[PDB]
Amino acid sequence: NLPARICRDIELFHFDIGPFENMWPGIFVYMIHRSCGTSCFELEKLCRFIMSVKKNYRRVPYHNWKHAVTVAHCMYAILQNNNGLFTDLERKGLLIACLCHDLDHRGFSNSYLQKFDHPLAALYSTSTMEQHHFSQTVSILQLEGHNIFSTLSSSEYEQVLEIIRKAIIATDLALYFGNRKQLEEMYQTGSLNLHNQSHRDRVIGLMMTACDLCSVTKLWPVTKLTANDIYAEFWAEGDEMKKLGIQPIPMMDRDKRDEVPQGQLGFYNAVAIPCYTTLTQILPPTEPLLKACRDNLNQWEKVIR
Ligand SMILES: c1ccc2nc(COc3ccc(-c4n[nH]cc4Cc4ccncc4)cc3)ccc2c1
Ligand SMILES: [Mg+2]
Ligand SMILES: [Zn+2]
Repeated sequence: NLPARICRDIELFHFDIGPFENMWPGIFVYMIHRSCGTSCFELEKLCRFIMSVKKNYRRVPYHNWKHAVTVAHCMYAILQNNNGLFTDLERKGLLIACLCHDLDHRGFSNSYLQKFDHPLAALYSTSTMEQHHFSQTVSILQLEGHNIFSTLSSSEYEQVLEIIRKAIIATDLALYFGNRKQLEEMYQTGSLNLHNQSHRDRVIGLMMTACDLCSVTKLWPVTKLTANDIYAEFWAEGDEMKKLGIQPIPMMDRDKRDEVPQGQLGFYNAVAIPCYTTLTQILPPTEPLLKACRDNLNQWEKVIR
């Protein structure tokens, strides 16, 4: 059972899930239990599913099992603080989508897989890794005793898999820019309609971005340490690009590491702040993410001064 400190701190948007890997499953079960019900999934089936998901994440610096549960936690905190908006089925789906959203990631971007001519990029031309993450999700569900959705009707089953599919695809950051532009225009014209399925999908997609980027909404020590793991992957990819004979973008070039703070400024300005600003306009109870994001922007500006 969860320690008292976790029971309290887990409700904070800026909760960090800690270094004890064996606690992460119970943290996820607790979150799912509170967001749906303890008669939401069969406990034994769910545990088996969780452990098989864990096993198909890799030991990479950032796109690992810890990131998966951290992203699920952000989604938990958004849903907990926006009660009455999402159906039981959406909440179930979104927490599972978050847990599964980087399955079998290698620590390389879609663009690297494309330049490499990796077989996955011939199979899935766009949002390559994200299509694979969803394929892995389904393959795990199809294992004997791993169908956590077995009590649902076939219709509800197809529905939840489509919720998961759209939510995982949406974590392809290339899609965020267009989605967020559409959502901002909808907000300002007063045309956003949460009862319209296409708008609803967009909002869920932004939520997925916000959860995926959530390292920038933690307290500064967490944010700064998490950035080390992110760059360990980016620089490894940059090395690989150099080995293909291709000059990497500065973000992936370890030789431009002194430009990290400027690079962070750029990301906060073009990606993170607009993401949480738009999210807060649609779901005002998510304001603490935006606030923590602004505080971290200020820290990066302080690093530069
Ligand atoms: C030279 C040197 C350093 C540079 N640094 C940047 C900053 O890039 C960032 C900043 C934050 C994040 C981030 N933090 N938490 C989640 C994410 C998003 C992310 C993570 C993993 N894979 C894909 C997306 C990603 C990239 C930009 C340009 C640069 C140029
Ligand atoms: Mg991903
Ligand atoms: Zn992710």
